[PDB]
Amino acid sequence: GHMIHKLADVQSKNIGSGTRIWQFCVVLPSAIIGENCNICSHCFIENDVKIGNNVTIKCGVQIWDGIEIEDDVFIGPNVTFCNDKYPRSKQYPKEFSKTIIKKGASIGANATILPGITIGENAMIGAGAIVTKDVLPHVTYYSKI
Amino acid sequence: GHMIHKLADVQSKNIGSGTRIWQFCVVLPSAIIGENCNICSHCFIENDVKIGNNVTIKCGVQIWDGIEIEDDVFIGPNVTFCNDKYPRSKQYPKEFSKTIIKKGASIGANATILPGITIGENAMIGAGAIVTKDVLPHVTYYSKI
Amino acid sequence: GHMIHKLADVQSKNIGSGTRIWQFCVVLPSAIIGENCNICSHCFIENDVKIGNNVTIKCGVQIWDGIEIEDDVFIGPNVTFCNDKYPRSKQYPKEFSKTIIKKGASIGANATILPGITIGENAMIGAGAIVTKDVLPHVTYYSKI
Ligand SMILES: CC(C)(COP(=O)(O)OP(=O)(O)OC[C@H]1O[C@@H](n2cnc3c(N)ncnc32)[C@H](O)[C@@H]1OP(=O)(O)O)[C@@H](O)C(=O)NCCC(=O)NCCSO
Ligand SMILES: CC(C)(COP(=O)(O)OP(=O)(O)OC[C@H]1O[C@@H](n2cnc3c(N)ncnc32)[C@H](O)[C@@H]1OP(=O)(O)O)[C@@H](O)C(=O)NCCC(=O)NCCSO
Ligand SMILES: CC(C)(COP(=O)(O)OP(=O)(O)OC[C@H]1O[C@@H](n2cnc3c(N)ncnc32)[C@H](O)[C@@H]1OP(=O)(O)O)[C@@H](O)C(=O)NCCC(=O)NCCSO
Ligand SMILES: Cc1cn([C@H]2C[C@H](O)[C@@H](COP(=O)(O)OP(=O)(O)O[C@H]3O[C@H](C)[C@H](O)[C@H](N)[C@H]3O)O2)c(=O)[nH]c1=O
Ligand SMILES: Cc1cn([C@H]2C[C@H](O)[C@@H](COP(=O)(O)OP(=O)(O)O[C@H]3O[C@H](C)[C@H](O)[C@H](N)[C@H]3O)O2)c(=O)[nH]c1=O
Ligand SMILES: Cc1cn([C@H]2C[C@H](O)[C@@H](COP(=O)(O)OP(=O)(O)O[C@H]3O[C@H](C)[C@H](O)[C@H](N)[C@H]3O)O2)c(=O)[nH]c1=O
Ligand code: NA
Repeated sequence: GHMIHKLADVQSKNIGSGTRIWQFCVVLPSAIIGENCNICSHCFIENDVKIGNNVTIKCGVQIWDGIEIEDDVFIGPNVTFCNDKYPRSKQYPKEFSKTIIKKGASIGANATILPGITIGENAMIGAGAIVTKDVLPHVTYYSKI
Repeated sequence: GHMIHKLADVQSKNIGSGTRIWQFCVVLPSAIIGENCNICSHCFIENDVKIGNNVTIKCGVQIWDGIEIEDDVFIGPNVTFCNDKYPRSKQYPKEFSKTIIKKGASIGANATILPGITIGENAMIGAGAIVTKDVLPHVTYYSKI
Repeated sequence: GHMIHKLADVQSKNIGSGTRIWQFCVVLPSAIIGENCNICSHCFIENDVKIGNNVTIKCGVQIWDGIEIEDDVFIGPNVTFCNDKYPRSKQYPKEFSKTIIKKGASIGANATILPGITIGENAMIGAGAIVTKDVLPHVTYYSKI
């Protein structure tokens, strides 16, 4: 079985064994979440979303339509994703931009991931980074101060 | 009518037709929100706040006292606003700094807007930007990496 | 007495007189919170956490195991902290990195604080800053654009 906190609103049945979903999360019906994930408090997970096994999503993260997270990924707290490069209110894209975070990658706290991005296997994104270009597998990327 | 999610705490009656306010939002009594807005999950909206029509506020945003959002504005997820330039705990300003986000402007995901800022009509703020100065109408501004 | 909002999940008994904890907060059992604090909506506070007196934590902040906040500190909205410098999903550190935010310091909105950091007494961290090194007492630090 999986653990859905009574204070979460989880509408998806597609949740793997061992997964924990914590307080004040929203998970919409078509989301797919694998086994042994930890979806920490205050997250939002939309419909066209696939999350693999052993994924950690720390607090305050939103996973939009068009985003896939592979197995063993770590997403730091308050990490932000995008599916629309030129957002204008009520101007809905015909197709959302896709992001994929590949197996074992880690995204540091409060990073910002632009739309259409691939982050390669086992990459490490520094805390607070702005990722405007793909990050190669196993690369450590951060936004220099 | 408007749609207030049962899992929101909306204390304002000043909400326009067609507006949606989603799970785990807090809206304090004096907030004014126009028609056909979408206030996504996990937002906080204070009292001295005016939000126009057709405004999109993505998840995880707080709109403080002193902030006005005009019509047709898009605010990306985890965008942060300020009303106090030199904050010190329990040192309450006599007057909060005012921010105005003008008609049709868009603010990218996880941007940070300093206090006292004007963002001009139809401007575009890049994801993750720090906005320390006014942005002119129709300008695209981002914080270079 | 202290004020715990009915829409918060506060599991700690260690909360000082005059403290307010707002909607959609999570506070785990071992957290220590002093007197006259304001823990604004949408915060998460873990177990190995000490927060002093007269502390303001604005919305959307998480205080992890290993973090101490001294008296009279201001933490801006969506400020992010870290306790793991090289995070990998399911690779639990033997010991979390410690952060201390010293008396009277202020952290601007949407700043990112790396693990192992000391922010000195009465320092001021600019909105959106990435703090990768200790900040001396009374220093104003921001990430230049
Ligand atoms: C990116 C990194 C892995 C790099 O660590 P590192 O490779 O040991 O680098 P380092 O020796 O500390 O720093 C090298 C330089 O890069 C800078 N730097 C490191 N991380 C940075 C970041 N996130 N943003 C900007 N600059 C950074 C340092 O200031 C240092 O600069 P100088 O050489 O000018 O002194 C780490 O700093 C980091 O950001 N970790 C993520 C932490 C996190 O977000 N954890 C999740 C939340 S807690 O689970
Ligand atoms: C700012 C922008 C509109 C610019 O798009 P663009 O004008 O097509 O620029 P571009 O050709 O991709 O990039 C030009 C340069 O600016 C850099 N850049 C673009 N956006 C940036 C940003 N947000 N921060 C820092 N640098 C950025 C690029 O890296 C590129 O650098 P080089 O010239 O060195 O390669 C877009 O990148 C962006 O930030 N969009 C907002 C996305 C968002 O937040 N959506 C809301 C959430 S999903 O609804
Ligand atoms: C850091 C600061 C205290 C500095 O204020 P200041 O010392 O009056 O500086 P200033 O005169 O406005 O700016 C000096 C320069 O630093 C830049 N700057 C100021 N704050 C900055 C920031 N946060 N990030 C990047 N650059 C910044 C300005 O753009 C200006 O650049 P130029 O000299 O190139 O014009 C303030 O800008 C700030 O960030 N305050 C925190 C606001 C906040 O987060 N409040 C909490 C939420 S509301 O309670
Ligand atoms: C009990 C409880 C836990 N949680 C979430 C947030 C907690 O940090 C987390 C604890 O689960 P866990 O020990 O499996 O931790 P993880 O989420 O796996 O993260 C820790 O380990 C990582 C490797 C990194 O080091 C990270 N910085 C740590 O926080 O679960 C809630 O959101 N609400 C809760 O009520
Ligand atoms: C069903 C539901 C929706 N919502 C919010 C978050 C959802 O992303 C949003 C869906 O409403 P909508 O289709 O009107 O979307 P908008 O909020 O208008 O945003 C989309 O369109 C923009 C133009 C940009 O492209 C943006 N990146 C998109 O997400 O409503 C909740 O917060 N809780 C919910 O339970
Ligand atoms: C009524 C209510 C308040 N709150 C929180 C968020 C509100 O901004 C805050 C109001 O309490 P307060 O007046 O003691 O304000 P503080 O949290 O102390 O912050 C203000 O004063 C600072 C010095 C800075 O200038 C800051 N930018 C201001 O917001 O309490 C909730 O989260 N939910 C609520 O329902
Ligand atoms: Na943020």
